[PDB]
Amino acid sequence: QFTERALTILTLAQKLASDHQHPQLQPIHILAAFIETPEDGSVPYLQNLIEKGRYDYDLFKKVVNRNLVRIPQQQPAPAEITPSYALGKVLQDAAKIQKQQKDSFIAQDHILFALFNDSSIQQIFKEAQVDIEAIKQQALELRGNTRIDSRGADTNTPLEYLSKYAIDMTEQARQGKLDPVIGREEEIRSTIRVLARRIKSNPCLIGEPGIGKTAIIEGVAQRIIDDDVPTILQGAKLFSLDLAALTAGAKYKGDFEERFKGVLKEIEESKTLIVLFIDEIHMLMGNGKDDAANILKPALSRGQLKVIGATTNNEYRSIVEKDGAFERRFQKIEVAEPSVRQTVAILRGLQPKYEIHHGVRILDSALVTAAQLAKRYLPYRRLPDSALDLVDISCAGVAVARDSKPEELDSKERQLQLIQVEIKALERDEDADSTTKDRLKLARQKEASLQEELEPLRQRYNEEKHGHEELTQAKKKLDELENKALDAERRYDTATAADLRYFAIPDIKKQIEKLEDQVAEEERRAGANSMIQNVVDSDTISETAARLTGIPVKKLSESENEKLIHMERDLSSEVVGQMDAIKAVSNAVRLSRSGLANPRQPASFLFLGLSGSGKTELAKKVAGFLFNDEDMMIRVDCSELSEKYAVSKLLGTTAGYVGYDEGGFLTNQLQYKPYSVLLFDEVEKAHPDVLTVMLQMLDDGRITSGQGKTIDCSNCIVIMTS
Amino acid sequence: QFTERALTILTLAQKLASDHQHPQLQPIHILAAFIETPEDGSVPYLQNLIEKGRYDYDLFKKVVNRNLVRIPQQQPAPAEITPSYALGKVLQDAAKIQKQQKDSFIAQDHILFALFNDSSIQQIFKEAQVDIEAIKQQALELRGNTRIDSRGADTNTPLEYLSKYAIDMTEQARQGKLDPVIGREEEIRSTIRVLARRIKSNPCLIGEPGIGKTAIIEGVAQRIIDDDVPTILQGAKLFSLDLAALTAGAKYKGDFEERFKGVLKEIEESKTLIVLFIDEIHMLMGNGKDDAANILKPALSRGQLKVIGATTNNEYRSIVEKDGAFERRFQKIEVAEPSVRQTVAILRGLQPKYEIHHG
Amino acid sequence: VRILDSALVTAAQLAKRYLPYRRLPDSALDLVDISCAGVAVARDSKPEELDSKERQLQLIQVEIKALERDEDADSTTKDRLKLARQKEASLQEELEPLRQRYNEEKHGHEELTQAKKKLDELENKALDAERRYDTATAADLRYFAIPDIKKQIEKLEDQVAEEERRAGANSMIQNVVDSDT
Ligand SMILES: Nc1ncnc2c1ncn2[C@@H]1O[C@H](COP(=O)(O)OP(=O)(O)OP(O)(O)=S)[C@@H](O)[C@H]1O
Repeated sequence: QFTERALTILTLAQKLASDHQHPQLQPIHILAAFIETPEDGSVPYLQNLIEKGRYDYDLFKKVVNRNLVRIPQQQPAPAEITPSYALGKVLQDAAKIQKQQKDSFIAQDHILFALFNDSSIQQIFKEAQVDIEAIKQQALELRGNTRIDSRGADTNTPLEYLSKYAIDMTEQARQGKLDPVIGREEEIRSTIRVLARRIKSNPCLIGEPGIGKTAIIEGVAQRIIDDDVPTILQGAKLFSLDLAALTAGAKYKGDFEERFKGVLKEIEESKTLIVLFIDEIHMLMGNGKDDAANILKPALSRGQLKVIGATTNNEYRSIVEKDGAFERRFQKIEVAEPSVRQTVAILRGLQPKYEIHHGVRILDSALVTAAQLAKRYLPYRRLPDSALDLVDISCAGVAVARDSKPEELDSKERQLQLIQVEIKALERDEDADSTTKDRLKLARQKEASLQEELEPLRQRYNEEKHGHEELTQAKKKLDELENKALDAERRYDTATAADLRYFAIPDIKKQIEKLEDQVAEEERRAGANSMIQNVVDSDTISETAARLTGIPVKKLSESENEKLIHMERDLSSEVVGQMDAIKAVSNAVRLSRSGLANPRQPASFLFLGLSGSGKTELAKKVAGFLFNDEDMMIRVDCSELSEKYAVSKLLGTTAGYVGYDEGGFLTNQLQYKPYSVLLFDEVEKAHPDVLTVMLQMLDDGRITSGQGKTIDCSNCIVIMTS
Repeated sequence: QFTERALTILTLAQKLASDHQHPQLQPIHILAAFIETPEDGSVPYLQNLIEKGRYDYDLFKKVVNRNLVRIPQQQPAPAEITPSYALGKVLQDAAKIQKQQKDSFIAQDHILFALFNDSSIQQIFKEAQVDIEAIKQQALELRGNTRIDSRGADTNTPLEYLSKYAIDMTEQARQGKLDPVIGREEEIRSTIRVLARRIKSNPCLIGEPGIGKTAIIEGVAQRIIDDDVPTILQGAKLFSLDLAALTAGAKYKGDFEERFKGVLKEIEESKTLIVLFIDEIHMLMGNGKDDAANILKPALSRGQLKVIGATTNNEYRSIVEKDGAFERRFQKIEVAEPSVRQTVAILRGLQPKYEIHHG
Repeated sequence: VRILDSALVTAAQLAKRYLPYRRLPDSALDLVDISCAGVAVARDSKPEELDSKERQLQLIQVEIKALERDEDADSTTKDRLKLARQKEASLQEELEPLRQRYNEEKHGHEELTQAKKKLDELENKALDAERRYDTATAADLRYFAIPDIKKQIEKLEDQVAEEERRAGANSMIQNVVDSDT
């Protein structure tokens, strides 16, 4: 037969009769001719009959095909369509042409097997459909043993070919539709080799999200897409995926497995090298496991079936929990996060490429510092984003501050309402040539000019904004000269390697020069940029960071080292007490900023002695130097230190016991409390095993939770005192 | 006095019948039988109101539409006017003449297809058979109350679904409706960024209810409709609906989805830039958690053209706990509630209006 | 990839003793990967010489055509393009043997692997029934098939075409030192 899904392309028969109905129409026509496409029909546009399908290239058969079934006899809504003589037309011809494809039921492209003697509008080779070679032959030529679960594309073999929702690689940034990147390239490449590395080849390690590890895969794909590849790796494709029409199936199972298992089969067949990394099921499965592949691919790894993993380590270890063949098939790649130092060039590179988002210009550097300075201040975040985060945020606040150009606007909010008000009241008053107030009518001189000379400011603040528009907006185009070219070299093009490099190089630098050179100067503010139409981080961050955090204003600056000196030398001024402590303390800060100090671990320091006293300001006043929320510090009681561990600070329940809020206490705090000190009862009385445990963790300024999550920001101090 | 859109795409096809030629002639009806497509609705397409004769959603066999172009005149464009001999303007009275249905007058199928057996001159052919049907394309054209008094393309000119089952969003302001309640502008004025920002632009402010859940967007829309954006709102507009298009209904299943097919393309029709939330969390969330606008939302993150605002908080965290699954790639927060006097002031401002309502 | 492999072997025990928690031989097997990993490392596209030297020769072939058109390039101007074409030719020529050196060796080495592999087919196809006390059905095709393939082997195995570049070959160890892997 044809299929269960035959509705669509099969629906157009009564649609062909749709002029008026029909006592029946005929298998000379149907919307399956057009199928879902308005030219040649899926198959005889592309799918089956595109190249080889004989007649009806685009409008060939379908253009005039409707002549047969148009209009009824008398049909208000009596009837629609029916094959009649065509009823048995494909009946055996639907199930005959299948042979053994590794398939299930009757085929519409199987019904496309033998076509028909004459049912159609066309002359090609016969009275049958299209011309020749299509359907069962074309499909068999063009494919095999694959249609759809119980059904498929309506009338016609089926336009459906690849796995429904794909997320491109090859052609993805083939257009540069994604970005250049730097990152872990070899570090990556290392993997990427090993992505081949045979027998067990995929990475099946990775640390933790957020940073472009995705974006890696692409930069991965890059040299891959650069198609300079290990031949064994040479070809490939992925779409590293999630989800589907999946919830689509109501209450059914593996709606994935539905497309998915066929997707396997999609991928199963040959298609040369095509890489099947999906993404997250690692995170998935678990409980309420869906076994997308998780049972099957492990076997269905089968012949050369290639999927290359991405995830969080503890999340990963969260399957070290599940374990199993999660051992096998599974391999080892870390991740990292770099130094801002490392980071900037990235930060550098495409921020302009980004910038165009805001169509502004960028400042240079301290940004990044200030960003890293910032990075210190919202550190839960990934490194790179942070920029991006601030960046656009900056750019935003900028764009707010700037792109919204709300300088004149607030003026022109007030000053267009300050233009015509005071006008009519300044002309008259009782004392004219007498002296009581002799400035009386001076108040109209620049008043008439208030919004009036804001028109020059409308001019200016647009003028050199178009002096800034010329600056940025010309580039963004002129950007795409060298931009597209680098992607336009795509064939090893000397048409690209000369022409648009010419069209670049003569044009670019000149027009590059022009724009800042078309920024002359300004007397009110710096240079012809009126809004200044650029970005000063410090500024840009200040509020930002504020509107991130809190009153910087000291943090309107960094010296801190002198502050080290002075706040210290002044800790008196805020303490007046045991001074030498301050030193060692501050020395520890010097240490804290030594870093020539052993990187390991924040300072130890004293037990002080007694309580309820400067100890407490002592206890407090610390970040009063530093981070100046001494709200901060965490606490413990030696009392709380039992003779077994529950202790919910850290650890607590980790494996299989009751609750995972257990032990997060500090962590999640520490997580979002990357800087503090702790408290314990004098730290003194603490339970001995704890004392180990505490010092156990207290020692080693690099650790990870008893729940298995990184400990020791180690920058952050504790010193507890007894 | 009305239409010139539905009619403009129905009886106004005389202007499309000749660029300059045949002031009164019907060599070209239905935009002169060259226009648009059979896509959403407009232009030469499958049919005018309802046409079952030829392939649906398609203008002309071989080339799409473009039929009877360049009639037998030179440039007699504004002689006076008339299609179909002298009945062209009267062709705007035939939408109810055969009247399978579209509406009384001013319809694409109304004006042009108003001729039963007549369009301009072929016999009468765009998409149709005889008359009294108004069904084949008509229903498929979302006609049958597809007519409305707001400027639009009736039965041909527009195609509106998500657009039809829908809420104003955008215009709710330019047509005055509610006023400003001043307030958290600066917040929105902050959040104003959150709109234009590259990623995570999705702005849920999960603070106060009522006015204060409401009044925000509103003023936003105000501070939108003022149209002072550097960029986007110029080319951007907005959407919020909860069971607010077609059916909250229980008919069978997938009502959400059912509503979503609009939601699906909903922006991709790419009119302006349409980005906005309808409010609610669980609605944001879905049935328990379900995909409704939800698990599919990433595609819409992939579709961009986002949504915005939230609720009162906690269930934020709740889902944010339940998952930030996108919300991790969401970005926003809010503040909660201001104080007395400045409020009293805005109330001092808000004073007259509903008082004035009472006067 | 051939390697002398001896020390490489001995690397195991070490490498073994280095992360031996993993299953010693098959972990040692892991090395065998890691080896070819380290080789595939060396490999990438190509083995490792030009894909490295792609840093120069090809980026000097970028010098060959990168600057091909800027404002003006004729005789005396700021445009430095052409001069790379004079030199890299001979260099980029050697790529071709260098290319071959693994490739044409791989070409040969293709069969090499294939050779007894297919014997391990064919002599299994000999062994097809040899274990039933079946004999000649095998020997039938197996006649000369041993002393032809193996002869080709014998022929081709002997084939070096090095200057004498490294050993008896062209690029097989590709230049790959175990120790360094
Ligand atoms: N040189 C670079 N140019 C552009 N992007 C870069 C560069 N180096 C790193 N990236 C990353 O590209 C990323 C794009 O978004 P990402 O989400 O981080 O990709 P991803 O983070 O791996 O996906 P997840 O879920 O975030 S892990 C940014 O987060 C950057 O960290």
